[PDB]
Amino acid sequence: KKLVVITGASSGIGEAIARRFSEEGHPLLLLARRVERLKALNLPNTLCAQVDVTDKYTFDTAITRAEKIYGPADAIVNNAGMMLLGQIDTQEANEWQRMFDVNVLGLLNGMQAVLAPMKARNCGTIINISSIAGKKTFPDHAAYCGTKFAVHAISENVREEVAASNVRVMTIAPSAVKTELLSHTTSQQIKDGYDAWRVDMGGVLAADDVARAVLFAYQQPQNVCIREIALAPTKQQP
Amino acid sequence: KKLVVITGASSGIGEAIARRFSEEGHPLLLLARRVERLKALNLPNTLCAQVDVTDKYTFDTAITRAEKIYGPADAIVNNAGMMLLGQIDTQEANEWQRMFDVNVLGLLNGMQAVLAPMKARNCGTIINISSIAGKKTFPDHAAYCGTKFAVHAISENVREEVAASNVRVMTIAPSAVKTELLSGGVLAADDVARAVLFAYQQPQNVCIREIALAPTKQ
Amino acid sequence: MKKLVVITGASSGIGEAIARRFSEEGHPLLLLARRVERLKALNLPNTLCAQVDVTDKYTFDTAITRAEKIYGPADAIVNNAGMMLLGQIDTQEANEWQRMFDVNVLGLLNGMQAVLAPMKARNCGTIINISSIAGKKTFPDHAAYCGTKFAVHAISENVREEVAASNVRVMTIAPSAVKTELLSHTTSQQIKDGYDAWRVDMGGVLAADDVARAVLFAYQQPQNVCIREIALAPTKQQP
Amino acid sequence: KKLVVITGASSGIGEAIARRFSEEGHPLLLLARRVERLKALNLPNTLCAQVDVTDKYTFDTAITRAEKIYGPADAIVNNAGMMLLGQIDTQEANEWQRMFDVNVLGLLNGMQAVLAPMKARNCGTIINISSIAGKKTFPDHAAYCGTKFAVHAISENVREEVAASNVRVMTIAPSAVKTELLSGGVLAADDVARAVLFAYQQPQNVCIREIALAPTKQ
Ligand SMILES: NC(=O)C1=CN([C@@H]2O[C@H](COP(=O)(O)OP(=O)(O)OC[C@H]3O[C@@H](n4cnc5c(N)ncnc54)[C@H](OP(=O)(O)O)[C@@H]3O)[C@@H](O)[C@H]2O)C=CC1
Ligand SMILES: NC(=O)C1=CN([C@@H]2O[C@H](COP(=O)(O)OP(=O)(O)OC[C@H]3O[C@@H](n4cnc5c(N)ncnc54)[C@H](OP(=O)(O)O)[C@@H]3O)[C@@H](O)[C@H]2O)C=CC1
Ligand SMILES: NC(=O)C1=CN([C@@H]2O[C@H](COP(=O)(O)OP(=O)(O)OC[C@H]3O[C@@H](n4cnc5c(N)ncnc54)[C@H](OP(=O)(O)O)[C@@H]3O)[C@@H](O)[C@H]2O)C=CC1
Ligand SMILES: NC(=O)C1=CN([C@@H]2O[C@H](COP(=O)(O)OP(=O)(O)OC[C@H]3O[C@@H](n4cnc5c(N)ncnc54)[C@H](OP(=O)(O)O)[C@@H]3O)[C@@H](O)[C@H]2O)C=CC1
Repeated sequence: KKLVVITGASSGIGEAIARRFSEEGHPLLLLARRVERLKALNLPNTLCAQVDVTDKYTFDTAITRAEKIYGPADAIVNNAGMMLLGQIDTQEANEWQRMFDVNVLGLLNGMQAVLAPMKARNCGTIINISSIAGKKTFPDHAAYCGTKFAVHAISENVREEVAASNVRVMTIAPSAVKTELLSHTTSQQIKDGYDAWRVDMGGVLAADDVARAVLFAYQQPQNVCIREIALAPTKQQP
Repeated sequence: KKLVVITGASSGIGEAIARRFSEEGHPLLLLARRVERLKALNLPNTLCAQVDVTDKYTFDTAITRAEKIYGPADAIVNNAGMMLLGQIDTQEANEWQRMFDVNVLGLLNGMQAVLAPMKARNCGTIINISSIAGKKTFPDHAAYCGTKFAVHAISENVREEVAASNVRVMTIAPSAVKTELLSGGVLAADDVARAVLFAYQQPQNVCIREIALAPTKQ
Repeated sequence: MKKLVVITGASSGIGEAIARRFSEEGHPLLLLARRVERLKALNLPNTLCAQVDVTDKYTFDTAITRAEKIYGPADAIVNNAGMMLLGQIDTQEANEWQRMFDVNVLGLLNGMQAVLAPMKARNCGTIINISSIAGKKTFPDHAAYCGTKFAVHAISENVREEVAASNVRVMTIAPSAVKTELLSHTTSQQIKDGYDAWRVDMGGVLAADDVARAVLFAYQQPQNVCIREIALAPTKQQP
Repeated sequence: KKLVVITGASSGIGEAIARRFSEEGHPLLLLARRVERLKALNLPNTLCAQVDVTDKYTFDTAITRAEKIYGPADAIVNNAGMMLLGQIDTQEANEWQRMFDVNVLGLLNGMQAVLAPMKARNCGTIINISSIAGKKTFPDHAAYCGTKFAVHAISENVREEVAASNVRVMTIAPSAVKTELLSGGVLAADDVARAVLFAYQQPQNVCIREIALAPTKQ
């Protein structure tokens, strides 16, 4: 079965997606900075590389040396990302830079790594992990919403342009998923408010709920393109 | 397994959805005006009624009658819809009236038929067939795009309002599906149906709010 | 003598305010509403008043023909007539959805069709549709009204693209929270009370004239400049 | 009248906005890299500073210096931006980096420069120049559309968060304006400038949240 590359596989949604794709029999390339946590997953058929997705050169290289083993990447899941919440009046400006670097430029690196080849052979699937925050706004999310709307726009724009080469581009837009994400935010008060929101919801999506949707989209015949799947706990409100 | 109601099941997308839900073992209420094509699907455990979704009384009664046989509907697929194309400057105005009546009002009727009881048991799934024309405009499609943008907004609004009752509201947005609507960048009706089923089959606490799908090409 | 402007829903609220501004600019007007006496009590110069229900297309069309005999071709129509019937979909009277879609959508489509072929032929004219930020965003108790207003947004954009080459303009004006008669038509006294407390709580709300100034500004741009959308709301508006 | 800060004022839209605000009697701070084009505008009561908007320190300092002279900024126009077109499969990645840095981070820098003081005053207006490319995708524009969609979201989000402080946040979305971007059917820069001025000049309690404009034709 065809190689699948997944960024940010070391926890959360990416870990869950790796498990499902492995279990379907795909050989994998998993990319994250915490490369030993990747190894501790113990998946069959399964190259782990220590890669920062904002390092285009290391990124592309890892990919090339994985395709020397498993053939052309038929899919990349651009999943690596971070959420640094804050108010624009006070938030540390370097938090904006880091988020846009991973959530947007990292993802663009991911797309460019595979897009030329996929177009040439008329096959392949780009799956970008956006968010319902790419669709609407949320308190303290200004810069993060910025990255996710950009991801939404980038995805739709590329999808239109590679349609004729029979390449698929997919946007997966989760909300409220139990992962490490919220823990990177700077303000303890924001994290507390967020955690109570999810508690009050009756809890929240499991990473695997996103993973099953990602795999379902991918497993459709090449000629069927699920452009978008948006998902959230049923009880999610404001 | 629980009753599922499907409007517009006499061809195309709604037929293909009926087939997938039936194969999965759900008893069905199939609603449409050509009841004889419904009968001809010859699906097991499937009630066929002649109902125009704009006729609220006949619609409600069909559902009540069906829930007596197989118990309360756990999903309704609002799929009945029609596409009348034209330029606003010349299009016959009754076409607008009829399209909004079927595509929007009919859909509202279906939602109101199940919403109160679903909220009361804290379970239920409403699945609305919108369109990629409910997210973007197209030449000749003005009034039709209108109905589908209406469906998107109504679905979003209602979803927010029933979330606290554990009731799911899902929008399915296909494009370029081979069906009777007009009457390899085309979709099979069954491409839509697998997505509708996949969404319904998630645990009750997981709501796939939207799936938009189209042929890779075109 | 400037060009004729047609305005629907001119008997109160936003439509009345829009009529005053256009009258002040020296446009002769045709004003259309069901309360034709309130129209007449506006006392505007160069102003034809006609008792028209915009869901009655034949009367609608006719009223327009009769005004163009006097003042020449309508250079603008403001499709402003509308109503907002708020409610929960599980309990709202279904006939409220029908009435609201008939005025807010079909009414407005009637208005567009009255002028569009002629405007396209002479390569001039402006269609101004009053949508709402509820045409962009959802709001508690607004399900059906949001439906009408998203439909208005979609219809406007679609028609705008199609008549672009004929140099006709189609504009969407999307207000929120304007002091008018609108909210008073809603059925539930509970909803009305909650809504009114919301507008009080934000510090009050737009004046009708705030919308009218934006409409006039968009229209007064040269014919080759198309302001496609203006969205506006009290500054202090939030959830 | 009150100080207005305008970024990207050395050509195109930003120049046209500067002229309209100056003619209306506002003292200005003009920021851009070609300081000598700024000086060459020769506008009354107008400070010209050489600032790259991505250079946060120089940006903030320029504003502080200007507010000593003419008082606190009542508006900032975040207009500095650049458009590097390409297909994602071949585009030089540094073009993405720099577009986002200028079009998004530059704009965030400008917002953070005035936000807290405006909140404290309960007055002020932030005006962000987006695009119809921030509402709509276009061939060859993927990364650029990305930046403008980001600008739309950021603007909407910040508007909701500062509304309670009586601070206005407005997005102007033009299309096809005759400028240097690209280095009928076409808008003059002054078409944008009149809309920007009209929005600012409404009473403080009236927030024109968005204006999208384009040539009627093409
Ligand atoms: N959780 C939620 O509620 C939602 C999440 N999302 C999106 O899901 C995606 C995954 O996040 P989630 O699993 O939730 O959060 P986690 O923090 O659990 O996972 C983030 C993943 O990205 C990796 N990563 C971060 N920075 C880099 C980098 N520079 N280079 C390579 N890898 C990096 C991390 O690995 P390592 O640090 O080892 O490099 C980790 O594997 C993100 O894009 C997030 O925005 C969208 C909507 C909702
Ligand atoms: N085909 C495509 O490419 C796309 C389709 N869609 C949507 O898919 C949905 C199904 O249409 P599609 O399968 O394409 O076209 P079809 O015409 O094949 O299906 C139409 C179904 O709707 C039923 N129907 C029509 N009017 C009524 C009514 N008044 N009361 C009850 N049932 C009615 C018809 O049955 P009967 O006449 O017997 O009553 C028929 O069963 C529609 O809502 C359509 O807008 C969305 C995007 C794309
Ligand atoms: N007020 C607000 O907060 C907002 C309003 N809007 C839109 O503004 C527009 C005007 O409403 P607004 O001024 O607020 O409310 P009002 O109720 O004050 O005005 C409604 C106008 O429409 C007329 N009208 C209603 N039905 C018909 C009909 N069937 N035929 C002809 N005319 C009709 C009414 O006149 P008569 O009964 O005499 O016929 C009245 O002049 C509406 O489309 C509304 O949706 C958008 C966003 C916000
Ligand atoms: N032109 C069009 O059709 C449309 C334009 N827009 C937006 O309008 C805004 C203005 O661009 P437009 O007038 O068209 O094009 P111009 O190139 O004429 O204007 C660009 C302005 O931005 C300044 N600028 C660029 N980079 C920086 C920087 N790093 N720091 C400070 N200033 C900078 C440039 O000055 P200098 O080099 O001296 O630093 C110049 O003054 C842009 O954000 C653009 O995206 C949106 C839709 C359509």
